[PDB]
Amino acid sequence: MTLSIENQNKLDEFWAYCVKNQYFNIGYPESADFDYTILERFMRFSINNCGDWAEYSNYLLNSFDFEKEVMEYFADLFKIPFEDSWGYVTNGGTESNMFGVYLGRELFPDGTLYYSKDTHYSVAKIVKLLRIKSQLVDSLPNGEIDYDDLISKIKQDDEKHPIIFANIGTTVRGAIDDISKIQAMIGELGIKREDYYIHADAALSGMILPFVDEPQGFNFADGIDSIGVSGHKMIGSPIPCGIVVAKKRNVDAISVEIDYISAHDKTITGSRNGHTPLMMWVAVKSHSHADFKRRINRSLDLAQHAVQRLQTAGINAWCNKNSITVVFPCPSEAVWKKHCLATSGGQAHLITTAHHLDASKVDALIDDVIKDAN
Amino acid sequence: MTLSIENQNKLDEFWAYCVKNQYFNIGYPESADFDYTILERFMRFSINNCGDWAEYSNYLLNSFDFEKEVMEYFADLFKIPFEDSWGYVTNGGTESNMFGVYLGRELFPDGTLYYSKDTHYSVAKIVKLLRIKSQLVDSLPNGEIDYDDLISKIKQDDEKHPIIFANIGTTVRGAIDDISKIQAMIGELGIKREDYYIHADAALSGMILPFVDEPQGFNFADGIDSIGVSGHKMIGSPIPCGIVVAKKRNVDAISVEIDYISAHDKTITGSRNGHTPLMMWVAVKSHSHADFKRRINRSLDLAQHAVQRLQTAGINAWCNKNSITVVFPCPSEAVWKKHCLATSGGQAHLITTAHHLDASKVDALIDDVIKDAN
Repeated sequence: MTLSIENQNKLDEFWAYCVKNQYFNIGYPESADFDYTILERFMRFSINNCGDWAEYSNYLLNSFDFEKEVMEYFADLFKIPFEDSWGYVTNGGTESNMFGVYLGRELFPDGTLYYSKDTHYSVAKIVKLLRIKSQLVDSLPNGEIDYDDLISKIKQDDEKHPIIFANIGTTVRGAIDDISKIQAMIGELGIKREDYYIHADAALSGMILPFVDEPQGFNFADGIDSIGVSGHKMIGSPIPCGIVVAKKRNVDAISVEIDYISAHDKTITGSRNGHTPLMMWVAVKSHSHADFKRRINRSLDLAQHAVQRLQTAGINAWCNKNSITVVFPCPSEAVWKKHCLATSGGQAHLITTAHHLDASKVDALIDDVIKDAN
Repeated sequence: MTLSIENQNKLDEFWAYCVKNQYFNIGYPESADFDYTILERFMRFSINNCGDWAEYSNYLLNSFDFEKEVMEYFADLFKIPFEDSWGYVTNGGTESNMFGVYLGRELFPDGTLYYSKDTHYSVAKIVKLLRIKSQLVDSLPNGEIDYDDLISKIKQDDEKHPIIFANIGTTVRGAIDDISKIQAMIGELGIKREDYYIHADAALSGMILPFVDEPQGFNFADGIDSIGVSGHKMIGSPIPCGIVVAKKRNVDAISVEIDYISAHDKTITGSRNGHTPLMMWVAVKSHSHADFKRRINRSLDLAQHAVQRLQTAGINAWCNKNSITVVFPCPSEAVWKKHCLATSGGQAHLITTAHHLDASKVDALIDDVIKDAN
């Protein structure tokens, strides 16, 4: 057989729909200014990065030496010597975060996982999947974790080994949980650093903060144990993917052997995407530190523009420090559909993703928020 | 920046390595005879199938209506009315199986997961991740679950709600756990069908058995609760992917709400690959039932050829019914490297994947097994 006429039509219509909507995104963190055209040809091959990219595989069609270099870039970016690091290119921020929490769970099998009300909905999936003890913590108006509530809940639960789910760039508000304060305050309770775990969900901001003048704490020199990043968010990718980076010591200290059945490796999947490593590899070797910094200055300037524009009219719009997420009150159903917006907590936002080369699509969105605030 | 000379070299070398090794695979189940060239162009777009494909998403660049049709094909293929089915195109057989066991765990939170010694190593990951009660069961020489040991362990544990991990096509031996016998024998213990769960790991054989004259039990009419399939195995895919199909009743009966944080959907990931649905869609609409049957007759004839060839010399080589996995004793280190072979239990195998248009690469492999058996 070959594709019927009806089914070639369906694909060809979808092409036109994609071409039409290629740059629709104003409301979500996925940046659409990427060109991986030189990699399309590799869709000829059954590539499979099953297993650890640091070990041999008889499945010859793999991109391990590309994955190795991506993990070198991220180890350097996040200030962990490569040889002390462990991680891999995953199927997304969720898998990365799932790995981080799993590692924490295996180090502290009775530790409570603490997470703010502004934590990404994916954490409900991770908590149910992993059968991990969890405790909701309050949020500041900001979207940052209520530090005082966190410490008060830790003391109350008499928790010896807290597992901190640290939001580095909240979905709704672009808040960054202060890990310097969290560690000082837990220290002040007489819990030693070696006796607890901090995982950074940096899905979006993990590829913002390294390119900014005054970064909050987010990396290994700032005391995190593991971090997750979404490849399709700030960098841009046709296919969702993630990076997870953890401490080799932590990954070695855990044992994924069952009665009679081993896993040869510490990965949390089987067969792995070998194309998203190539894609994350061309992204990271075709952009310098200075190029990434320009993209992020443009995204920040544009967020600033959007705040002023809404502030100069009668709208309470605000943006956290080093954020490209601009928050304003939820407008009517007509507006949040027409512009394809994430809405929540009587707030909506827009995100100055790098495919906004100019301020026009943003400006059109604001004007419609103003018209609707009358 | 642009790619340096050193880095364009690396990519271009890898192209030559892929072209060289495109069809290397004799030892693994991934079939490499696929042509998705008409889809390469869609790598222009940030497609993301985040959420359930049956519900609306304001993330416009998604392939939901393609995913819907793939799940229609699989519901029909596996003999479950579409409206009684739930599932999605996943990141692989592992995610699919993880979902199946999760569903079983949420229905029977104290059920033991029973699995044979021939169960795929991925099940150790699923069991540790999911903190599920598990019990190893013995294997027959065949690679089938020791049915008598299973029933004896169930009675002994006084298990009221067993969770059967049914291997439909063992990795090493191509064994198929008989689900007719399992259900009759557990019935004989006075456990009612509604009070336990059976998940089919059909990673390879899930797209063999539907195209064969005398299929073993594997589908919803044969009494399974859920099934997983690897898209990159029998069908063929440049990127690993999976299908999971479950009963809507089972998926509705479970609740992925945490304190304050919901998940809008029952999927076990966040951002989802929207390209592998398109790929599984062209596979399934560009091959008829008769085309898939020819590919599988050719793979079976070729497995039969390989058995005879090794049997006519002094080699104990065998292949289970409806299998394309040919088992023979482990040859020396020189052979299993040179041919990129999975080895285990003093046995190795070869797999008659559909990119073996002729018997030559197979014949070369046998001849080297014979030379080495002297």
